[PDB]
Amino acid sequence: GPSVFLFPPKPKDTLMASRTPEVTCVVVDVSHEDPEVKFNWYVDGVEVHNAKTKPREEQYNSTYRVVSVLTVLHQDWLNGKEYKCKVSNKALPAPIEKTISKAKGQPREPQVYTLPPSRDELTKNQVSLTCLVKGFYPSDIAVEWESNGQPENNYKTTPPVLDSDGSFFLYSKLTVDKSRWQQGNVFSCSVMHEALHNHYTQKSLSLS
Amino acid sequence: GPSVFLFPPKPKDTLMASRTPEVTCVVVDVSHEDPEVKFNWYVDGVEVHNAKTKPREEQYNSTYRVVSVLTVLHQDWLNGKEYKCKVSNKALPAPIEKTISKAKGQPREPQVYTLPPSRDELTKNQVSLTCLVKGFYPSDIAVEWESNGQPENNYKTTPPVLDSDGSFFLYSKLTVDKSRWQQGNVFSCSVMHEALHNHYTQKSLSLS
Ligand SMILES: *[C@@H]1O[C@H](CO[C@@H]2O[C@@H](C)[C@@H](O)[C@@H](O)[C@@H]2O)[C@@H](O[C@@H]2O[C@H](CO)[C@@H](O[C@@H]3O[C@H](CO[C@H]4O[C@H](CO)[C@@H](O)[C@H](O)[C@@H]4O[C@@H]4O[C@H](CO)[C@@H](O)[C@H](O)[C@H]4NC(C)=O)[C@@H](O)[C@H](O[C@H]4O[C@H](CO)[C@@H](O)[C@H](O)[C@@H]4O[C@@H]4O[C@H](CO)[C@@H](O)[C@H](O)[C@H]4NC(C)=O)[C@@H]3O)[C@H](O)[C@H]2NC(C)=O)[C@H](O)[C@H]1NC(C)=O
Ligand SMILES: *[C@@H]1O[C@H](CO[C@@H]2O[C@@H](C)[C@@H](O)[C@@H](O)[C@@H]2O)[C@@H](O[C@@H]2O[C@H](CO)[C@@H](O[C@@H]3O[C@H](CO[C@H]4O[C@H](CO)[C@@H](O)[C@H](O)[C@@H]4O[C@@H]4O[C@H](CO)[C@@H](O)[C@H](O)[C@H]4NC(C)=O)[C@@H](O)[C@H](O[C@H]4O[C@H](CO)[C@@H](O)[C@H](O)[C@@H]4O[C@@H]4O[C@H](CO)[C@@H](O)[C@H](O)[C@H]4NC(C)=O)[C@@H]3O)[C@H](O)[C@H]2NC(C)=O)[C@H](O)[C@H]1NC(C)=O
Repeated sequence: GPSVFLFPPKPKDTLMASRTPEVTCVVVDVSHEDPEVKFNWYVDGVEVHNAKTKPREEQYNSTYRVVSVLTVLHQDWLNGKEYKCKVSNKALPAPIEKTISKAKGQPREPQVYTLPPSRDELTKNQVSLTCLVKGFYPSDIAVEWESNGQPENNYKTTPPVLDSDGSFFLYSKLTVDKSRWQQGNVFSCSVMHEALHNHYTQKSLSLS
Repeated sequence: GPSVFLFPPKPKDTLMASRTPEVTCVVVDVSHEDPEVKFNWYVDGVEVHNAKTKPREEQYNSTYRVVSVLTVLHQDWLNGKEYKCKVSNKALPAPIEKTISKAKGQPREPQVYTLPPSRDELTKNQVSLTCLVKGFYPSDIAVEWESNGQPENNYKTTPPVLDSDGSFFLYSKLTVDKSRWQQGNVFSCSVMHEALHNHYTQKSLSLS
């Protein structure tokens, strides 16, 4: 019958002042026969009620997808609180309890390195600027590129990868026109991770 | 009832001489009531019979997982042949036909760049060597590191990422002891992709 999924808040929401992080409970596969759903949000076993149950949009396979949203505390998430969402629907012989929390296991500070474009790329219209971030745990992270205190459009970041030591790494590639690089502009890789000081660090990258 | 999945061959198998690439049909969720499964392998509609149906290992949720394996031609896969695997089981009102093939869409040759370690890492026991591969389509690829004609252990590669242009990129990080790099050894990033000459290319990386 019904299958339930459960989602962590975004890394940036748990790390930066005054954002509103959110655990999300998504129930999928309820028919027209038993579509009346109901949630119960518990924070470390203790029941709480500041939840947001979105009304039930239909589907493209004739089921219903109900989404409840539970605002959490940035610090409640960082201190390892469990968030179990209890689901009710007659199509189930018994309610579904799915629980979620931050990755357990020793945290490790990311190491942030910048890499200038390989001398071979320097004959294309655009060039690639590279951020290596490595050594971090848990894998929850946010990486961003800017320049002169303003963000960047044309960058892409790889998912976190398990490294040989059991920590994570990733790369961010920032693509800019060759000229902007030749001209000597300054670009920054901003990283957000819990094991950083103030959850934030920044390494620059420019010509030499 | 039964849900069926379908898997492409490994990128290296379709690109290098004399390997044996394989499409794999994995049926999941069959009970003890209707566990008698049956396959039918078609190559571009035309039925074929050089298939390998593994006998049905049980599970940890009391279902059966049946796996048939179909050897394909390296060139039949590169020329866009469709491989539909037809599945039969009484728990289904009708057989399940899942079809699979190489990514359609114009292929693009990867551009392979090597990046030496950031001058900041040069105070750790080990250093990171970096291979950027970019501009390729379809995302099916194989990247490997070696040194003096022999492979490397301690390297990790990111999944292919969709770039802003609709092509893919990735990075491969090779971790070596600092000394091995200081000493001036030569390391190579080998790339395999269909849009390369002979499906293979290699860029080196050493000290200056
Ligand atoms: C009827 O249709 C619906 C709708 O889906 C689609 O809708 C139509 C329009 C088409 O597009 C169709 O393609 C399709 O029908 C179907 O509902 C789907 O049901 C499947 C389950 O079979 C669910 O798959 C799961 O996906 C989650 C992750 O999903 C996130 O990312 C998806 C994209 O990759 C995205 O589609 C989802 O919306 C969701 O997106 C996130 O949403 C939140 C919202 O708050 C957001 O904050 C996030 O940022 C956002 N992320 C983004 C943007 O992508 C995945 O985790 C599940 O994988 C686990 O479970 C699988 C078992 O089903 C198992 O195979 C995997 O290996 C994996 O295993 C898990 O492993 C972890 C540890 O790593 C463990 O903790 C877990 O317990 C374990 N799971 C197990 C085994 O229990 C899973 O693959 C889809 O979410 C869902 N689609 C949507 C959009 O809701 C439905 O199937 C159709 N009916 C039928 C035919 O049956
Ligand atoms: C009973 O148990 C079985 C076995 O699970 C095991 O035991 C249970 C108890 C749990 O503890 C599990 O955690 C444990 O693993 C369960 O069977 C599972 O069923 C789910 C579906 O609900 C399947 O999930 C799918 O996973 C595929 C890819 O799976 C590969 O990689 C997995 C790890 O990443 C690995 O677990 C799989 O074995 C498989 O491994 C591959 O194997 C081949 C063999 O040749 C090998 O070559 C590969 O190298 C290897 N790969 C890796 C990485 O190791 C995933 O693609 C599926 O996602 C699609 O479907 C989802 C719906 O569930 C949906 O959410 C996704 O969006 C996605 O939808 C697809 O989207 C694509 C485009 O992106 C589109 O083209 C497709 O059409 C569309 N799919 C369709 C058809 O709609 C999916 O998540 C697991 O394969 C399967 N587990 C195993 C081990 O087979 C079962 O759930 C249990 N019973 C129940 C119901 O409770």
